[PDB]
Amino acid sequence: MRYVVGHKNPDTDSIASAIVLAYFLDCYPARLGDINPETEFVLRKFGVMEPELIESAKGKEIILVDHSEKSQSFDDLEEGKLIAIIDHHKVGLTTTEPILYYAKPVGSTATVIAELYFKDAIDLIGGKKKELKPDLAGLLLSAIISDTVLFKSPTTTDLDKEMAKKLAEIAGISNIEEFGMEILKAKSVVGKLKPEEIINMDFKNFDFNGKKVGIGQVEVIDVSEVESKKEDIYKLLEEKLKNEGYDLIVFLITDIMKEGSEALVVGNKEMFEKAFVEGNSVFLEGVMSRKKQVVPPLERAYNG
Amino acid sequence: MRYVVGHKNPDTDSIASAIVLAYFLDCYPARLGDINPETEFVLRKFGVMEPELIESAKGKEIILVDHSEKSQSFDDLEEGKLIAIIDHHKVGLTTTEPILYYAKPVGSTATVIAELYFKDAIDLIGGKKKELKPDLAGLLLSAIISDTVLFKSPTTTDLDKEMAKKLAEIAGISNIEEFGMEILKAKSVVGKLKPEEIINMDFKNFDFNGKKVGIGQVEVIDVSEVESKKEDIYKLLEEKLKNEGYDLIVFLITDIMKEGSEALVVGNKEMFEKAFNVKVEGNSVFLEGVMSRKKQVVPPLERAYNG
Ligand SMILES: [Mn+2]
Ligand SMILES: [Mn+2]
Ligand SMILES: [Mn+2]
Ligand SMILES: [Mn+2]
Repeated sequence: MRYVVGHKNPDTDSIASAIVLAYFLDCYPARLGDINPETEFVLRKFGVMEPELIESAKGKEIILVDHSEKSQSFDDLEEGKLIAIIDHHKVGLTTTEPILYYAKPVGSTATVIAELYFKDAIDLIGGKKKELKPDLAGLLLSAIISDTVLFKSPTTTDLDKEMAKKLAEIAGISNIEEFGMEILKAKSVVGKLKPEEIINMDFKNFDFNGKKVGIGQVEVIDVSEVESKKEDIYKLLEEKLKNEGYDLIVFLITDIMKEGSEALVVGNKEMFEKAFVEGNSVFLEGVMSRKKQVVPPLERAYNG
Repeated sequence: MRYVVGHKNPDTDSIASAIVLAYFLDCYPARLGDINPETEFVLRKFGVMEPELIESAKGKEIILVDHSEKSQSFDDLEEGKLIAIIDHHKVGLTTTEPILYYAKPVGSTATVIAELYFKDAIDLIGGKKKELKPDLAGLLLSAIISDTVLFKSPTTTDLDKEMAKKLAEIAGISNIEEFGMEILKAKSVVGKLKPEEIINMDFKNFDFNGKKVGIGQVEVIDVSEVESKKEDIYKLLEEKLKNEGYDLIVFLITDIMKEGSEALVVGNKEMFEKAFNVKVEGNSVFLEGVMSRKKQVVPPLERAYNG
């Protein structure tokens, strides 16, 4: 009756935070979509099973992790009962009743959970005060690394590193740098998938001043792979744009090594141009984080 | 600079939480409105000075306590630098960037702060591990009692009681029940005030799916005097409705002993009747067991509006 769920097109933070929190809250973990390769890698590595799929909150109690935007959560959230939101994004969700809300401007939701655990404050968000086994500690570690892109992303903070170090200990990972590289590789395999799989792997929806806007992403070590599919990708996006009523779609081809992204712009390029473009896209040096470096200047332009 | 501020038409929770958190965060305490009789009583009691009054957030770093609603905060909140929100109400504010946000559905903001304090985790929200002196412990205590209406309100949780007992110990308050009776008599004096004062003393404004709704409230031990002003109060609420463009206004005459509220309904009566599965006879209705605005009135009403 009570579930912990991350956002649609869940990433590692959403799956790991849901699983670990469900453990401390003594309820059910779940996912609002399929898990990507990087997550499949981690769950398999630490021996944790994939959470059950959930698509409707109707008649259920829900704890949301890693997001606060209706567009990224249940469509029928109102028909269920929101219990809590543990996140690290800007406040985007409004509620009708008091809920347990805990957000911090850090690198991942796992970082937030972990800090509460080591600080002996898990009970502050309903946690039962149980031990954090190495398998779960491995999930949280992977979430931090996944979310911060091995501490290279500008959303990375001191708390993120400090927590990674501690979790790495309980998890038994001696070389975070190397384990992290393994994670960055699993993240990269997305490039070998079909264009449709690539776009729907990590796409997020936003509502900037009434205009539906989507921002997808791909994070690879070597962009060569995705670039050969770029044309087909950009094509499927133009279709998605018109067929699903988007006013704009930004697709980030993030090069992990150059720490910058090629931003494919679909739809209202004017707004994009006003927010930050020769033809297909443009490269944005140093841009890696959607939430930190792309959503803000974009929302600022739609309601300004 | 950095300020910790409560909401417009401040109650004791808003004042105490602003002062105490400011003390822990080492910044300036402040208020968005005038202090009510109950708070004046509580402040004088623990020898604590009244927080400075401010009105504009422009150029200020803000930390909001006890509220998450634009229409209850600075008119220019946006022009300020929102640092954090420590509350116990529903989420009503969206932010432009990640922020420290900590809200628990307990009886008061004071409860949240105290729980962080005793767990030695005040640093989780920026605290500086300072010691809670008896005077400030007394304010938190007063805030809890005030917000829960002496643990009578359904927002009251075990945490609220647990925290109250520990705070009473520090503040040197041997009998919480007796002190609470005083606080309850303090809320009641509002009933003695003129209609206009009773209306503005604890009026909250909201945005429900684009609609401007107002929910005021008065809590008394003997409602008879407020009832003798009910008529005049209603007229004023009718004027407030059309002049300030409210889609709906509800004023709760809360009977502390019967633990219920007589709701005065102005404007969109239909939406109200829908919200509470009850048709209104006249311009008001008594809601049995209803004492909490945030837990019993806002939820069904905002759900009706956007639903
Ligand atoms: Mn995520
Ligand atoms: Mn995350
Ligand atoms: Mn208040
Ligand atoms: Mn309060």
